[PDB]
Amino acid sequence: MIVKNGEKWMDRYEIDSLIGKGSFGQVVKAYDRVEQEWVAIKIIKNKKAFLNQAQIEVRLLELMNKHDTEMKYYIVHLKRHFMFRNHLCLVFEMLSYNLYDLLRNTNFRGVSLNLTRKFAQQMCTALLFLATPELSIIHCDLKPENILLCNPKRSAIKIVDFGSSCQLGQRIYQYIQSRFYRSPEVLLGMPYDLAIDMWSLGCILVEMHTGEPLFSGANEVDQMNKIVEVLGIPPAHILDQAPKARKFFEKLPDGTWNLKKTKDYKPPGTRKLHNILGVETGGPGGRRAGESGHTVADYLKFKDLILRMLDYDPKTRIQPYYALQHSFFKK
Ligand SMILES: Cc1nc(OCc2ccsc2)c2c(-c3ccnc(N)c3)c[nH]c2n1
Ligand SMILES: [Cl-]
Repeated sequence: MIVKNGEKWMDRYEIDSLIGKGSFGQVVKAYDRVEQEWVAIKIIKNKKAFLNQAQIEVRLLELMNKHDTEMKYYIVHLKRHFMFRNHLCLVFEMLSYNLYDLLRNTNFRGVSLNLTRKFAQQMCTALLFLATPELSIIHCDLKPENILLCNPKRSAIKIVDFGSSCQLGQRIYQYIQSRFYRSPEVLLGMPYDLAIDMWSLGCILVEMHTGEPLFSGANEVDQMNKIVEVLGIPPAHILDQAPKARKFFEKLPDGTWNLKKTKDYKPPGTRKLHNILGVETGGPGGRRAGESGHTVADYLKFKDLILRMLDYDPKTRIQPYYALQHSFFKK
């Protein structure tokens, strides 16, 4: 769809410029003459598939809107929606650039442990809000690109894009999440719950501090191999229940599991998170050596929280309320 700059919609919105494009369609900056403010309009393609996920996005955002609590404000605000020229249009507040752009701006050397902590605390609070029983929303696509600064000067963030989201027990797709941030339970073809967002969050926080993705698989096999390098072979009780366990692993005479090997990865559980983070070696690539708020003690707390977020078992993986009580967040 051609949207010219200066185009006026419905005597209300003046289109200014393109913010960006997705598989869903496009996001434009526009002036709202009624509220007298700038907004972001997400313009959904005139195709059944994209209309259908945007309709789910509108339903889930309107559901959140009716829960007035202290914890709903880490989610982008949907102001309203309308149908225009057979495109579903979602009107949001304007936010700023995304956390991937923040990383690119550091030349992928990563932000400080102190700024990582502020992001972690806001995202844990968002996930606690989505876990509200009457919401039980799984985001399903958390990644740096889907987390926006509220203001280019400041460290407030909001989660965007509920285009892949579902409520608990309303699963549609088996293949979900962006590969780098995809949970073991999704890789293993298992029924998934809100814990897949916490897995993504653990991956995101390590990446925000080191500048690089924790697990950058080129495909699902490579993804599971990179996770295993750091965390070891997933537990037997999980692999025993996993429809796609034999995509990656093999059950052994005595019902233990091992990697299926391909042509020539560090051996299982030997690419240690403590070395990735540089806990005892001045942080990622030693670049934090002697900066304040980057002591071994601060690093150990961060590492402890991440390993609770990257529990293989979605039953025992840390949950948002308990993540917020972790020592990493204690003054
Ligand atoms: C500046 C800005 N950008 C945004 O999205 C950037 C983007 C994303 C994909 S393509 C370009 C947004 C959004 C936004 C974008 C996409 N989905 C939702 N639910 C909200 C709201 N407010 C914004 N302000
Ligand atoms: Cl997805």
